[PDB]
Amino acid sequence: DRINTVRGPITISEAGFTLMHEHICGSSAGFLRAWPEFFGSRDALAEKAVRGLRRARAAGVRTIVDVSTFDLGRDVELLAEVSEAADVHIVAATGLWFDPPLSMRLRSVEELTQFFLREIQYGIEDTGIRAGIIKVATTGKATPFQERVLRAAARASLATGVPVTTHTDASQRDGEQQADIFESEGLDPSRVCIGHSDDTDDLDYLTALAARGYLIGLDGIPHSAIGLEDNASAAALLGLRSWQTRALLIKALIDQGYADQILVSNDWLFGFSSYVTNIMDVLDRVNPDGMAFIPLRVIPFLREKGVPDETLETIMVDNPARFLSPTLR
Amino acid sequence: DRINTVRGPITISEAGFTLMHEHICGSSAGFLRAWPEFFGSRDALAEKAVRGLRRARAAGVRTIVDVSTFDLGRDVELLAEVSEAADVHIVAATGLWFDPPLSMRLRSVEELTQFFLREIQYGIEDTGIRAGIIKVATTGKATPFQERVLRAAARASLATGVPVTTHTDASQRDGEQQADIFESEGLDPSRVCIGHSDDTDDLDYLTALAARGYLIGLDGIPHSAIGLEDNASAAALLGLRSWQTRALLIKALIDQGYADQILVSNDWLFGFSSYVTNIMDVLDRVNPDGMAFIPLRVIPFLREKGVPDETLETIMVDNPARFLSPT
Ligand SMILES: [Zn+2]
Ligand SMILES: [Zn+2]
Ligand SMILES: [Zn+2]
Ligand SMILES: [Zn+2]
Repeated sequence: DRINTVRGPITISEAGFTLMHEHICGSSAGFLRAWPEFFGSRDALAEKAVRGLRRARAAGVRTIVDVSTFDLGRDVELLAEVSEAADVHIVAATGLWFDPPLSMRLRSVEELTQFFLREIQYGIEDTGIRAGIIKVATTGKATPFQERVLRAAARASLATGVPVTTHTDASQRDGEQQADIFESEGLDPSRVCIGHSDDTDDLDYLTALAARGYLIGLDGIPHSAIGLEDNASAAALLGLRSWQTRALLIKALIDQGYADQILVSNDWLFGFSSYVTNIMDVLDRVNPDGMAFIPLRVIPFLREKGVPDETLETIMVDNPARFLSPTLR
Repeated sequence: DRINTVRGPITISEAGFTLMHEHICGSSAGFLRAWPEFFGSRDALAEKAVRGLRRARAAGVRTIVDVSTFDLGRDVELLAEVSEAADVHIVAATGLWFDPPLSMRLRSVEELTQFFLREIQYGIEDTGIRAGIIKVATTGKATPFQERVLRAAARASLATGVPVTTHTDASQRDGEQQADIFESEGLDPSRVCIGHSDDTDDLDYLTALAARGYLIGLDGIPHSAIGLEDNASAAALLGLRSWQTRALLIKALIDQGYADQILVSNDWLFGFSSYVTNIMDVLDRVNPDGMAFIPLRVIPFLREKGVPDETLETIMVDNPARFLSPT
């Protein structure tokens, strides 16, 4: 009944209002240390993150889960610095996203399990900071390597009780294959969040996953390139569905009886080197509220659409607490 | 005038016997810091490196050029530590190899140039250690991104006088395209070494590059899977040609008049996370001399084949001094 944060162990009740899928910075391993001027400076990136998290805190956020892996250039010392300055708890992730270097892509299930367990049980790098979640990814049918990662992540979660959260291409229904592999491994679905599930309108796909016991990550609510259809890179990243369309899936899953199984987030960030240059000007145009978009815009939207307060609090406070608390079931 | 090393500037004459294409550790960016246990420990990797460099130093080596880039997991603090304990100069590299992550792959020629220039003119990470060479790579026909890396490398070289050195798939004569792209940016061939050129017996290919003024990197002389050909991953890394066969290309380019354009090395390492697990067990059986292989085995072999000591001196001392001097 402790959750590891970048500033150490917290009790479950200190987590409070939680954003389960976010990033301080979306980058690549070693990149922030090797070319900090890409973001202006390391301090400029940190200050920008602190401004954004302080705003999110003022709107009610107390914890974000940063699901940046090794290969997304997770820098836990940055995360501790930003956490302390903004007085927002940050949970760090182990696992791998879909840009693993050779030194990872050539590893066995056993080797990957050791690496994830290291980051949970011992610490990340030389920092003593322990991960509180495992992040994995597919983009369509799993590559052989991605299957090995799913299996290593299941093994790490069985050994530690730490949960797994996933990147999907929701248009390819990637959750069904991820689910199959987790269930062959023996991982309980209540320890798994199928992410980017708000990228699709296929409610049959989502209820069938929630029927099997999975948590459903509706985690990119503000992602929309509506108004910027002529920006190809921005439309490929954000899609042409509205924030309201995404948000209404939250209502839709409540209405199907699965309020218990929803996790809601922004999937935002304060820098993004692992995409096209200047993407942050597009993102900050699209959603100037940043990580404060869920509490400032989506919570009131869901209320005016009929969702009880009590339900929003189970989704933003109780679901995340239940999910993050280390347990096998 | 001055060459940058991981322990600061040295004068040209301090370089001495120089291995122009080596590695302390072949890895991936951030990997040694995130999982040092893959190598046993950071201490165990440093111990083995210090032992191998001291082995090389005893055989006459004074300087190595570690052509590990960002994406090969170059750790210049490790390089500094082993350089100092072994009393061997290490020149560090900028550039990109063929495992760039997205944060590099999506960058323009102009962005890449700024990055390379940072590592040459300011420093690597927060260390103040500056690169003395630019490493680039193709594996066959250049991808669009690798063409951008070659162009950024040429611009960084023209701005600083620092030389460029390449990875090739020699069986696809990559040096030909590399040379065209460099010349299109105005880079002089005398600032370029076309590497892994000993990976095939293709002297038409090598002499024509050398006739255009390129330096030819015969840099994998001890690489051979002969005797362990049934190990598929060893054979794919090391090839099925003997070290003597590779070394005879050195004699061949000398015989053709190109002694002034040859650079010889081992392309060795002491750890290797960017290949299959336990590869070091194979490598240490194939070439236990490590980075001492050139001075202990190749030099005497070439002497016995009639190459003069003065030609061996120009190749191992003079050619690297001229190549590394910023121009
Ligand atoms: Zn994702
Ligand atoms: Zn994300
Ligand atoms: Zn190479
Ligand atoms: Zn090499």
